[PDB]
Amino acid sequence: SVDNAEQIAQAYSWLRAMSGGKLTQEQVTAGDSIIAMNGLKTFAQVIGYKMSVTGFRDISENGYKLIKSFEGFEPKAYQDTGGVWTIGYGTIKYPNGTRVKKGDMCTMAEAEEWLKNDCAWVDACLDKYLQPTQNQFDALASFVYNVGETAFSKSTMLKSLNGNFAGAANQFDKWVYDNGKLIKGLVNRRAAEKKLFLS
Amino acid sequence: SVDNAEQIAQAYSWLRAMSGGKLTQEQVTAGDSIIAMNGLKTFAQVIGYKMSVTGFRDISENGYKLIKSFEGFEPKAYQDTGGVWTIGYGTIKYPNGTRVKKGDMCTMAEAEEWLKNDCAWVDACLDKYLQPTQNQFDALASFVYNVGETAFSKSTMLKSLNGNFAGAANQFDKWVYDNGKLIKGLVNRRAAEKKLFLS
Repeated sequence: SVDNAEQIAQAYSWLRAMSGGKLTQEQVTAGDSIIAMNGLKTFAQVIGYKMSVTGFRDISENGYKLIKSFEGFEPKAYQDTGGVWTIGYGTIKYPNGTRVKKGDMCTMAEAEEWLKNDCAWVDACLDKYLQPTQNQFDALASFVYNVGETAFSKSTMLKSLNGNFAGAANQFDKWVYDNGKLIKGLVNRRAAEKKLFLS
Repeated sequence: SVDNAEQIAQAYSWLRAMSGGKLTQEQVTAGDSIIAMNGLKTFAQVIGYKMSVTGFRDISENGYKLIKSFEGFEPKAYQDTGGVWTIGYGTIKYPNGTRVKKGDMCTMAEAEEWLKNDCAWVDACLDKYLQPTQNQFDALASFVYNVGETAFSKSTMLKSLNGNFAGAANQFDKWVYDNGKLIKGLVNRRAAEKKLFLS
């Protein structure tokens, strides 16, 4: 409703998961055009992003640790696989809505700030599809932020959540395929989310 | 590149799968605004829809039969769960880009025409992620049209495709959950795609 530049980075990282893990410069250029032209709400609405209050738990420092681990610190802006300029821990939009560009530089304490804004939709999403999971949804937050809202809502992994927590823990492992192929980073990532799923 | 009104219905049914099985009037109103404002290409680009030539096989009449079976014939326009006016076999945009509206009426031969346009992205999608599967991808086409491009590209079901065709056939069954819940229509649907997966 009330537009805020904070939410641009959020819609985009939500879109990034719905687009299978990456954005193309085509998407970003299209969506920035929409945002300039129609307003942030039209952008969020057409993709299905319902901007979010959830007094359930927040991503703890350790949750951010593994999230950080998989994104990979980049202290200078670099052109990603899709062609979008990117910096820090996967950040393409600063909290003030401006774009990462060629030349930008950061520190880890800067980059983790932008990452918290990047991720700030994950707990709201986790809330609507889930029992309070104390504070070991830090593995789930890393999971939904990687895999996306629609993916989580259709998952057999969600079935065993709401209460076989042991099959959920084994479900992390199955999500390692991309494009029919097995991805070492994913099982590596899946492993660390499965393992962190066990306090 | 060259815009065509045919492709509006296609981007939307592709978006419908990426949005977890339904569109809200919010999405449609947003996307029609974008299309009027920025052009069809900006709409397709921001959602990740790469409009498609694939001389591999086409959805046979029987493939359309089960697709028809699950959509459900509606000879008069009706407001869907999401609030979008809908007619025939799940059609919300006619091939000329105009919207289904309150008052519209059809026949089965009309509705199956619009359905073929609705689905005309499925075979291109099937081509890029897949071996020629003779003409028993009529179960896969019904699968991808329901479940969406990103879903198919991350599926363990795709892993066994490219060649354990027997685990694929059993994979259909697992996709029955939505929102953590089991859906009778889905296993019903999954069943008929699993079974049709065996000539």
